[PDB]
Amino acid sequence: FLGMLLHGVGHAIHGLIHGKQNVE
Repeated sequence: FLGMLLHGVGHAIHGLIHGKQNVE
């Protein structure tokens, strides 16, 4: 399940970081 765990964690970091617009 190493690949499956990587897909879930990658989405959280990508979605949370890109969830808000980058300002300054």
